[PDB]
Amino acid sequence: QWSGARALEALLTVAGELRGPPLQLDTGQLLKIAKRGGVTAVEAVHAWRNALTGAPLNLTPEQVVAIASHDGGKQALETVQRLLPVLCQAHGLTPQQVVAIASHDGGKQALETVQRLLPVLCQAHGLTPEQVVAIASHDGGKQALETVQALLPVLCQAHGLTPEQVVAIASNGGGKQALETVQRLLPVLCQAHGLTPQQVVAIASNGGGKQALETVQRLLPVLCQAHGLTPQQVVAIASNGGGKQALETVQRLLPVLCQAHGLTPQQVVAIASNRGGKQALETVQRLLPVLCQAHGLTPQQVVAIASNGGGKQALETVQRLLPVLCQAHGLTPQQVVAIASHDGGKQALETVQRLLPVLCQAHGLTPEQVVAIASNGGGKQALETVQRLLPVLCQAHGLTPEQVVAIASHDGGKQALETVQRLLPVLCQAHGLTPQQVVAIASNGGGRPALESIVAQLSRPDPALAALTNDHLVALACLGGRPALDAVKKL
DNA sequence: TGTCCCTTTGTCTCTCT
DNA sequence: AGAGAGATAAAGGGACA
Ligand SMILES: [Mg+2]
Repeated sequence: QWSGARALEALLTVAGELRGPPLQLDTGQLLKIAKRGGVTAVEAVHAWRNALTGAPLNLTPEQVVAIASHDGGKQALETVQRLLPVLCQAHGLTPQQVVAIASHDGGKQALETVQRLLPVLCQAHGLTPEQVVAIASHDGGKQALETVQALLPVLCQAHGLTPEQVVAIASNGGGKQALETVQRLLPVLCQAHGLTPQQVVAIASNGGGKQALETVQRLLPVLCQAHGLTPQQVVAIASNGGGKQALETVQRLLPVLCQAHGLTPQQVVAIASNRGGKQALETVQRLLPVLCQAHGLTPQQVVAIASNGGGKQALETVQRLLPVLCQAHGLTPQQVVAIASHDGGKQALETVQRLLPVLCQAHGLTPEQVVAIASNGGGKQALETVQRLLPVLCQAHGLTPEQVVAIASHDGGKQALETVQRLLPVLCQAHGLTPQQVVAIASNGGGRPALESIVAQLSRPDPALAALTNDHLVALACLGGRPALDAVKKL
């Protein structure tokens, strides 16, 4: 017979007993745990399902799932029940912070290292506990913490990095490798190539890590001589999303794209410069002539779809759904291009196809409103929240559908809608803001933390804002959100 | 196999002018 | 607002006992 047959059975046997109390996990949850944490993780959840739910820890099932769904999830669960009260009472961490640290592969290692190193990192090195939590909250957190402890002096002193930059480099997966590589390659990339320490930090952080830095070192000349790129444009490729893979693939595909399709290097860099750039470039070389045939899409439209994180997925989804959305939903190609030209375009596209008729018929929105909501990053999230929350926001809070669509139509619209739902009563009833003022604050990117900042100030007034009226705070929040408020706090 | 650590890619949210 | 930066997740490889 088959090996895993015994294992899979034990899996299902215990998995079915977890749909009961006190956890009640759905199929999705149960699979996710099975997939990343394994059988033993599923058993551990079961075996420790009462100790984690109730007194003292009182963790949500969602939080138990978060901790369980990684390699060694069994170990993280055991370690959490042991160290969560230690870390909260002895180091002043929130339980949310502890879960954050535990919710990665090798979670046990990270928790124990935090317990062992947070004192010395704050006292001897002057890091905040927040910074320590951030370093610890990725796979290999233990390694990143040990490496920060060890190289913070030499990085700040012999290499001129601020502690902030060091923390920023460290707070990624492979943090250890990024730090060690930055130590070695900073002088090389600085003195030999005219990059600033800042630019090096950017290559090292955000995923690029060691591979991006070594690939910038290796390939920067081959790119700025023959291919005639600026260092600026090389840094941009390696920086965000990037990195190594995008850089290697820009060498391969820069001519093929220009020569045969007539894209500028400018356009190529923009496609290159996201997470999965390599994938994006490739799908473009492959798919562009297919999208622009039969008087179809324009090059510039193909370039714009491609130039966001997951561009490959948006491209393939566009190629696949362009017909059905135009034919059976009445959308113009231009609209479809707008929906797709943001991070997660694939998701927004699929969610528009799925929910446009529902939001139109059941909720009385226009197709234009649905497109506008979809045409932002996280478009799927905003669309699903509008569907869920429109009736309550309108019926229970007095908002117009127009107002709800306005809150929804920015990056993080989901967060903004959920927060207006939470805080509208206390802002208006308890502090006398008008609904329109609330809607205004919330109708920007970052509407959620703008709203929270406002509530903080009116419920636990910082003296440093008291010279401003509600109306002035409101104007400030609309103008530049939380950052503006916090910047005022400093004055 | 279970665990730890690293890399790539995709998605979502917020910032900075 | 449009571009950059930061957060978080998902999934696979290497390594080791
Ligand atoms: Mg982008």
